[PDB]
Amino acid sequence: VWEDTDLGLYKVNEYVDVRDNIFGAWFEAQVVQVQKRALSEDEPCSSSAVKTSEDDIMYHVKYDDYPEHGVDIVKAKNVRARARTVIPWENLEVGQVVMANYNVDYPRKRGFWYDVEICRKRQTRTARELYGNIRLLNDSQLNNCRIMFVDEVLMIELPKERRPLIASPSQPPPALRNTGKSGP
Repeated sequence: VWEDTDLGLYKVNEYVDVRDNIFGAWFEAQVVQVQKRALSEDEPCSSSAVKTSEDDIMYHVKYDDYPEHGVDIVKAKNVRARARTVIPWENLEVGQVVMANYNVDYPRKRGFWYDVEICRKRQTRTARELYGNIRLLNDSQLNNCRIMFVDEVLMIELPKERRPLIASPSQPPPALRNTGKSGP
């Protein structure tokens, strides 16, 4: 399809979280170079250009465990902007998609961050329960499950806004999660 918008969903030198393929686990990354779907070389156009869907934009990203492998290109559906703004109980709204630390693999250690749709909120002076639809790896969705804690929860930022969340000049974010798998 013909399109004028050269700008992708995320900007260059942005901190972004990329989701995995075989388990679906969110590993954090840093994009150095963004490549949007081919844009028209001027054909029946005048004004008004729109963002492109999440299939055809490649982000050259460096994985937290794989900076030695340089960068790898990822389709826009496999990446979402790294959570900076954490939305607490005070600004909590039903339907917002957030990530939370869930250790399904070994409940002793920090597992992986998975995305979850916030379904319910119960905040009283005596009890604070937060419920959401947890996406399981075995192709299952556990609706109204107990959300771990707000400091394990980060609010996943929107792509359609065309995010300009840039890392400091010559300084990518050193701060990370605890993510990985190592056998005794």
